[PDB]
Amino acid sequence: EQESVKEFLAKAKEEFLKKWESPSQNTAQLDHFDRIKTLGTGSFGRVMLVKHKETGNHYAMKILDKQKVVKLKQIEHTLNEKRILQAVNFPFLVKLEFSFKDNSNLYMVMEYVPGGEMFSHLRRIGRFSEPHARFYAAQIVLTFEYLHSLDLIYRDLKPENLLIDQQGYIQVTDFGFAKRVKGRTWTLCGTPEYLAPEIILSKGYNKAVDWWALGVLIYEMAAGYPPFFADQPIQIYEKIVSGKVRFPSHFSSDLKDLLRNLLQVDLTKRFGNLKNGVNDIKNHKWFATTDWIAIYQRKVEAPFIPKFKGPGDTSNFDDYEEEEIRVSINEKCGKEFTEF
Ligand SMILES: NC(=O)c1cccnc1
Repeated sequence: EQESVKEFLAKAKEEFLKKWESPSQNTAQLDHFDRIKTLGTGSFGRVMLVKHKETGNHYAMKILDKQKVVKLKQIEHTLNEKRILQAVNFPFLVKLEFSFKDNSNLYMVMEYVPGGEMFSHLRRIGRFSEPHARFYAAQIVLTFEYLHSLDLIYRDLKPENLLIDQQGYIQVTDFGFAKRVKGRTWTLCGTPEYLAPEIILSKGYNKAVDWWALGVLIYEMAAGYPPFFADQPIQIYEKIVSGKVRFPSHFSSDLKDLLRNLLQVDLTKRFGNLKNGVNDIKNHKWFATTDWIAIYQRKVEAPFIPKFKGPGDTSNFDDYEEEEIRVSINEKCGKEFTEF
């Protein structure tokens, strides 16, 4: 590739490794913030809108319950998530501003992106036009080029993890399954509709699983539904491994061709995992109109800007029962989370 790209990625890796080897720790505390609203909830954690009491800045605070993390066998994953987030720097990755822990919980305080999740916008408008899908896809391609060059696999690409910012660009969040991997890794993780065949079949897999997931995402953005859909996970998995996908007639020929090469069941033949790497994707005819540098520099006018009233507006997120952030009088799971 152009020496310009090589030197860019070399500097990117240098800067990542310095932070990776000496991670930041304990850079704020809970009582520096006011709680505003619950933005999302899961089996071992939540994301909250908070406001810093001295600066007035809004942030999204991800709170993980240490005991539930242990019970659900997510210790290494949560340590991965924070160590990676504090070390990365790319225009389409959410920014970690602070992290800390207390007797009960782990906390990651990130920039608040008021525009909401791509999932909501996609379901609201039905499907994205190919130019609109391509604008988002280009950002993911560049983000994976960045991550993979750092030996990072992302492992959770799906519309809910892609926030739309004030300029209409993507911010990838939720690094809960991201991992630094040289070669192969083995954990069953991800979301059913987005899993590559080699994950389903319990193989040692590599960064090619992210390129498979990009194929799923592009299909879902352009069609309005994912390519492998069913009521039970096992039925989804049967479709994924089958090597068969049906395309809507409205898809362009170029889109179908790209998707056949991303949704390639044989990982040794899948775009993004060949000798030419990401350039097989970047040079594909479906991306012929994409100015890769302009996308990186955020100089392309976005397909749409989310509607929101200001940095504290929560209208693009939905409503959840507001539960306590309780902190035990006794330290829980201290040993397991020493490095956090
Ligand atoms: N960084 C995040 O996870 C996030 C989530 C929701 C809104 N803004 C930011």
